[PDB]
Amino acid sequence: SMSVKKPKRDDSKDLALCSMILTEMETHEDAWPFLLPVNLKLVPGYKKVIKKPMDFSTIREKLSSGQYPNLETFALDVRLVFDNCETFNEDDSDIGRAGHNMRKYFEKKWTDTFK
Repeated sequence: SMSVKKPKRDDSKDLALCSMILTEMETHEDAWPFLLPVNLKLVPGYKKVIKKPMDFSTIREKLSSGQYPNLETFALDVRLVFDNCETFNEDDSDIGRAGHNMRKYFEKKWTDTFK
């Protein structure tokens, strides 16, 4: 509260470390559904159904331009990529499986790096 602060957790490396994680996600073999924004002209249903599209390229641009205020807003966008994928894709499809795999991969790197 006012003039009463918990000890300062060092956040000075968060930007670099989120960039590293994102590089690892970008280079994973199962990243291909997620690298670029879904083409809303070419994929029926996507525009109306997925209220907040997100993709790795869009997160990389946001990261690079100071549009994440802290590491939690970065994690929220990453998880949005996978939550969107689950909303639109059956579990038993290549893309549906890709998304489960990538989410698992991310969440381990996240825990190992920060928790």
